Amino acid sequence: VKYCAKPVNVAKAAQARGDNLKVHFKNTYETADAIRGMKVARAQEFLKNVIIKKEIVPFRKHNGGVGRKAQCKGLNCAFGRWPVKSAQFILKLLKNAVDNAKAKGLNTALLTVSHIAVQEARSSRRRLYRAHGSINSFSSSPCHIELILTEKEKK
RNA sequence: AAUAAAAUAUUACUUUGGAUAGUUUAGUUUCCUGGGCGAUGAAGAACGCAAUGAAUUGCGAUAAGUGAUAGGAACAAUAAAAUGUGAAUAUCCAAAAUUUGAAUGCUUGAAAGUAUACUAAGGUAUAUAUGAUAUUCAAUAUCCA
Repeated sequence: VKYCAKPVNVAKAAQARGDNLKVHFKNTYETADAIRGMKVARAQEFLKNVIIKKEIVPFRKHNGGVGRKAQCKGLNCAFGRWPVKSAQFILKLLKNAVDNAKAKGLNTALLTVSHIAVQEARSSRRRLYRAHGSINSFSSSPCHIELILTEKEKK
């Protein structure tokens, strides 16, 4: 699976990617939307607070039946949740990209999460035995995640 | 009156999907030659056999192969051994061909078995109907001493 975009300067960027990750797309799509654009150090702090339910992930698009929370004030979204599994998966990719940046020799304190995209992946099927002799589909929703860190500079 | 979070629209890239294009060791039809099975056990079924095999292919206790005749230097995923004193490969040939199956000594269900005779174990023959010949008989059935 290729990357959605290429960095402007390959010498000052780092990349990490995960394919067919066993994590819900709709949860990880909203989590990756929250950390887009902030600094790597800030993003790691934000993702860690989400795990222990101290900062919200606003479910802006997929908000059907999602309950309201007190931390969703100011985000123009009345709904949010604390996806632990999806936050953990991104935390492992953010760490992996950072080690790639360090090998390149970049300055970790200057890196930001410039590009982060989530794509749908192939589903896996399972049986759900319903009434009157029926069987349904019990399908997973995996996803691919791509992460690109670039240094922030004045323009 | 204001927001663009959601929503909507266009393009580029990526993704799920497998359309489209290119292609064919596969099919369909017609035509030519034959139309060559079996008690000398067929077609079919079952089991087994490779140095590493489950299927498939080939084969039958001589097992992915034996002899003979052609054939001329390979096979390979990995080792071995053999090999111009003959490796692969080919066959209307020779030997060999497990349990069954018309199945045919008797039985057979998913049944393991078992009788007699001939030459302990092994191997042969013994089902039903039927033609010819040989031999042994039955019936005063017709004569007949």
